Formats: sequence, C-alpha cells, structure tokens
Amino acid sequence: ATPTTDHDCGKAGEYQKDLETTLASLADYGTIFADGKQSKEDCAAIKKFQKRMGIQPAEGYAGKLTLDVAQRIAKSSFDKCQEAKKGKTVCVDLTHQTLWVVEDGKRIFEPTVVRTGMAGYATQPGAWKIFVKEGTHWSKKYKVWLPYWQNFNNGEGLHTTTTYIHEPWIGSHGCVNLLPSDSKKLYEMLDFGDTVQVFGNRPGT
Amino acid sequence: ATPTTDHDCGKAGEYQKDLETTLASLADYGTIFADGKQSKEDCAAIKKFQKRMGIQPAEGYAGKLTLDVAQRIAKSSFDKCQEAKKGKTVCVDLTHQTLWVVEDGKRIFEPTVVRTGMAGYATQPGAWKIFVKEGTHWSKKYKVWLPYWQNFNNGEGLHTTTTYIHEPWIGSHGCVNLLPSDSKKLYEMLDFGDTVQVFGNRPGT
Amino acid sequence: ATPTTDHDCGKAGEYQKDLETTLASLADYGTIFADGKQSKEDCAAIKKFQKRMGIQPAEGYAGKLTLDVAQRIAKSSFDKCQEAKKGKTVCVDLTHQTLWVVEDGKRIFEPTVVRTGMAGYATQPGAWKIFVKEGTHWSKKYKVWLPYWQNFNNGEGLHTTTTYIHEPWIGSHGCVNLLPSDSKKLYEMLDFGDTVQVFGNRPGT
Repeated sequence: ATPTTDHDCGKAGEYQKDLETTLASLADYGTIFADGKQSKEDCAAIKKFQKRMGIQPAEGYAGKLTLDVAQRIAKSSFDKCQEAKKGKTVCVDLTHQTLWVVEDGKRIFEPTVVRTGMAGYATQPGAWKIFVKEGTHWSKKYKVWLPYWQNFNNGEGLHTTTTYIHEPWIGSHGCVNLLPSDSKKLYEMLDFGDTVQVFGNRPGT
Repeated sequence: ATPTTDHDCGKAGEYQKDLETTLASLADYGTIFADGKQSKEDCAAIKKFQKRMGIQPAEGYAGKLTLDVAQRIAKSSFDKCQEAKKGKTVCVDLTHQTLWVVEDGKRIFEPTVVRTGMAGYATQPGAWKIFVKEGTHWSKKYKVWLPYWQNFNNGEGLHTTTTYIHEPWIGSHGCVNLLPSDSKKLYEMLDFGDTVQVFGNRPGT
Repeated sequence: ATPTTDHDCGKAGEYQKDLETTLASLADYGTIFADGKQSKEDCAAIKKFQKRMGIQPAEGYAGKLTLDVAQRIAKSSFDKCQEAKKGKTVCVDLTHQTLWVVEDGKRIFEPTVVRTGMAGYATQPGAWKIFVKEGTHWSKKYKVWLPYWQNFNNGEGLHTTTTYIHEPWIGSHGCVNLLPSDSKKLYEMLDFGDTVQVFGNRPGT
C-alpha cells in the first residue's frame, strides 16, 4: 500500500523517477511507487529487471544504463516487424537493440536485449530463415565457441554472447548476441525455417 | 450423422472412393462417409491426412499421390520388421517407403512417409545402430546441411528432407529422408544404440 | 516382513552380507534383509543396484565388483567437493570414481559411477567450467564418436563411455566416462558455465 522507506539498497540514483515510470508501464516487475524515491519495493522491481536484462551487478541502482535498457524495451517497434507466413518470426529491432518472437499474430516471447553488429560489421537487414542449429559452434573466423548457435544468414546467427552484452564497443561482428537464459530458451523454442526479421539500424552503424 | 454437401473444396477427385475407404481403415482422421462424394467432413479428413504426410498443397483433393501415400501407410509391413532386443527399433519399410518405431513389442510411433535411396543409391538393408546424432550435419559429399541427423550406417542416416519428399526422382542418395515434424520427433525420441531395421526394397531400385 | 527363501537367483555370493548392509544404508533399493542369505527381496535390490550402476549382467550376485561399487557410492566424499558460487557444481570424486551434482547447497543428482583417466592419462584436478556441448563429439586424437560431450578442460570432458565402464585398464584417456543413462541426464541438466570440480586421485594414477 505504501513504500517501505527502510531498505538495503543505495540512495536513489539520478534516473529513479523515469525508471520507475518506465518499469511500471512494462507491468511485469511488481509493486512500484513512481515518486523518485528509492524503497524496498522499487529496489526489488529494479533488481528483478536488471537480473532479467543481464545488467551487472543487479544492485537496484537507477543508473543510466538501466534506464536506457528499460526505455529500449518499452520502445520496441512492434509495428515495424513483418511477420512471416509460416512458423515463428524472430523480430530483431536493430534500432532499439531488442528482440522478440511472434507466432500466429501474437507475441510468444517478450522483448529482451541483444547486441548486433558494431560499426563496420552491421547486421544485414532482411528476412532470413534459420538453417543451422548447433549446441556450440566453433567460429573459424573468430576462433571462439558460440553457444546455442542458430545460423540465419551466411554465418550471421543467434548465439549466447561471449562478452558482457552491455559493452557497445566490443561486439558483435555481425551476429545477434543474446543473454545465456534467452539464447537457451530461443534454441528450444525456434525451429529450422523460422524467420529472423532484421530491421532498423543500430545507432552509430 | 450425414454428409455436409456444401463445402469449399473441389468436386471429388478420381480416387475419392478408394481414399475414403483407406482413410477410414486408418481410423485417425475423423468422420468419413465412404460414398465417393466429396463433403465438408471428407474434405477435412483428407486435408488432415495430407498435412500429416506432407502432401502439398493440403487442399482436400483425392488425387493419385494422396491415395498412393494412404495405401502405403495402410500396407506398412508390420510383421516384416525384426524387433531388436534392447532399446527401440526404427522400422524402415523400403518397399512401402514408410517408417514406424517399436519398443517392448508395441508401436510407439505410427507409420509415416519416408524417401530412401533412389536407383544407384539404394539404402542398404540390415540392422543398424544409431551412433551419431547432430542437430545439423554438414554433408561433405553433398555440400548441404542435414537437420536432425542420426547416422546409423557409414553415413546413411535419418534426417529432415531438404527437398519435397514426394518427388521420387530427386532423392535420396542413401539416407532416410523425413518430414520436418517427424524428424524432430524422432530426434527427441530415439537414443544412441537404438536399432534402425531396414528391410524390403524401394520399387525401381 | 520375512525373506522369501525361494528365488530364481544364484546361491549367495561371498559378499552377500556386506553388500546387503551397504545397500541398506543407501536406502533406495527396497526391502533388504541383512542376514548374509540370498532372498527374492535381496536379489531384487541387488539387481536394481546393478542395473542403475551399469554392472553387467545384473544377475543379483553379490560379487566383488558389486560390493566395491556399492562401497564407492556409499563413501563418496561429499564434504571434499567445493561448491561453486554460480550455477551447478559437478562433483567428480577421483578417489572413489563417483560423480554427483550440487546446486544451492543441495544434491540434485545422487552419486553414480564414472571412469576417469588411467595411469599416464590422469584427469587434472581443479575447478573447470563447461564451455562446449555436443550431442556427439568426434575425437580427432582417438578417432571415436563421444556421445553427450561436455568439454570442461582442454578436451577433458564428460561423455558416454564407449567401452564397458567397469574395466579399469582400458580407459579413460583423461575424460570422465559416464553410463548412457547418466550422460544423457547430465547433458539435459547441466548448463554452459556450470563447474566441474575434480578432486582426489584415481587409485593407481
């Protein structure tokens, strides 16, 4: 009913108010008091969001990264993703660096964070079908193991990120990097022939 | 109780009567009126069968291919498949170009369509154990990705067909081609060491 | 309530009494009468244990191997396995040649038998994270397919044993050999980044 002002998290960060508002509109992170003040409830909501989106540490602090990610998730361009006729469509919003999945006109996987091709390695827009799935793929070019590999376009694929996903300057080299939990879930959910619909443009690419 | 004569399918094809009879004996495609006349019920049954057996389009037309497939399924040589002592036995009837699975004296996977080796590439008869499973196998010989690969004999394996399975002249080159739904299901069901029992002979090979 | 003295198993083996006692303490193999006499109940318990631990044949005979395996399972060094902070920890007790799994301070996979590196090929002790998973791995060094491959240290990995696991002189060459049932279960249970904690020393290595 009312905020618990005694909590074990930091004093409210600069973006507390805007983050609270954004998370409340997402409507999946529990009780939120949109007042710009940190509370036990707001801290729990922020930590839950941070854990889900792989923000490390998940310490409840309403920092710039956490607000930026929350806004990207909230602004995911649902109306810009062309759904394929058959199977599922993996919607890859390059502009917001988010991903969701649709089947038969309904979202079956809610937006999550991704990291796509950095400057010089931009992920090619288009409609691409998954044609290779490997539990772990050895990249001959990059000399690295890529978990939960799903190739959709000439070696551009979905896979578990091998570096911290929120560092924009170290990846990707064309692939769609995913958090471990999301990559595993998508590996189980998606079929051969499902469409990866890549649209927009990653800022700075 | 009685056929619905008003339907959105074509006027009955030449093999309507025989197809209705065959599907009724299969006893898994719903209400059928074995009268040689197309109805809403018979059309639904035929479409369901066509979808299950990967006949494209599944438009409810009692054509030659659909009857031929239905008869192959119905005539699957259950008594010609030697069951292995341990694990499951994948029964590959080369004569009828069908496949089913038995375990502990009972069928756990009902007959489905396959395409095995064409003339010059006939699939070798015998009792063969699955010893390699790959989510996707790259064939070095044929330069193609083969989904849900299960190798049982020197590179002759189960996998998802890469071309329309009902075209007899374009495959296989020795492997047992399967429909996508069936290949995935068999990949999940079958274990290392399960026996692939290949018998009969593909007509024209 | 009382032993059924009429059974279809052999006259009691030399280690009947000690095996009965060990299996009773394991407390998962049903009714046991710890009297040194074979019975229908004791035979059933011994066969169940033999089947679970891949002792072939599982004929209910209280032989040396069966007692040795039972004692290894019972003496598994639970307090010697350092649990990792994140994910699951696969505890590999080289001294007892057994394996179990812990998560959040609790065992989620009870001890089973393994075979690790033989003399000259001893499995390296330490804390190692699973970084490659393959349904079947082709060993270039040993020219063999290894099912349910989970690489944790420079090609030392978990996989299904390719030879009878209870023959100490024919393996392994560094890997942790597992029974088929256990390897499949661990392949499904374990994640990338789970820790393989290898400790102790295989006797004679």
